[PDB]
Amino acid sequence: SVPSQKTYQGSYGFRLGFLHSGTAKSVTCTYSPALNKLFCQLAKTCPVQLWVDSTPPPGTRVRAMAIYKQSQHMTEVVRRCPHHERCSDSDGLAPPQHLIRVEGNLRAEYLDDRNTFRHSVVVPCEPPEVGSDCTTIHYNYMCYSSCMGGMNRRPILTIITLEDSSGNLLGRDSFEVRVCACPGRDRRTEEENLRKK
Ligand SMILES: CCN(CC)C1CCN(Cc2cc(C#CCO)cc(I)c2O)CC1
Ligand SMILES: [Zn+2]
Repeated sequence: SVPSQKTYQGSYGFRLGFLHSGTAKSVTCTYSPALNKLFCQLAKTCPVQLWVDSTPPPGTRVRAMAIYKQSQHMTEVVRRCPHHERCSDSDGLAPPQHLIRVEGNLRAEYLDDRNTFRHSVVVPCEPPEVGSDCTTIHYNYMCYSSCMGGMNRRPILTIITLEDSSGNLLGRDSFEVRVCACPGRDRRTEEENLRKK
């Protein structure tokens, strides 16, 4: 079973947004619009914006899940490697096996799907802070793309779904992720490769 990755704005005009963080060697998280790909360091804060055209109902939630991008792997559950799942870096809420965490939200819930065994983290959808136009969720990715016995150099996608209180689909967006030591350099490289290709 592979979760859908079809972009779907839905009734509320749901879509993601990303900051413009640049590609300096020191940058810890940076998004490439050309590649639709986020590059980030291990366990560092990744701001992801939520934008809507109209207010979803109270009880709406926002779920994040990782899948493998490549066809021959998409069927395999994305999880932390055998080292990182045992390094006791728990925040008290996230299971140690989960790749994706939400940082600094006490209402975050972590799901191990009883049928697909896939992991996800879900939070309530909330309106922007006074003065802002969108809401920001802070994600952490808790393994490197290169982790042996884990992602093992396989590219992943994060799928973000807007859900009603029952879990029914209201909206969907997605982006590729590379968790790496030097996001700035890697983004610059992959953008250059694309331009040549
Ligand atoms: C520019 C003026 N229009 C856009 C055309 C509105 C701006 C105000 N927002 C309110 C709003 C509510 C929720 C929520 C919730 C749970 O009930 C989540 C988000 I992100 C959010 O932006 C709605 C859109
Ligand atoms: Zn790992």
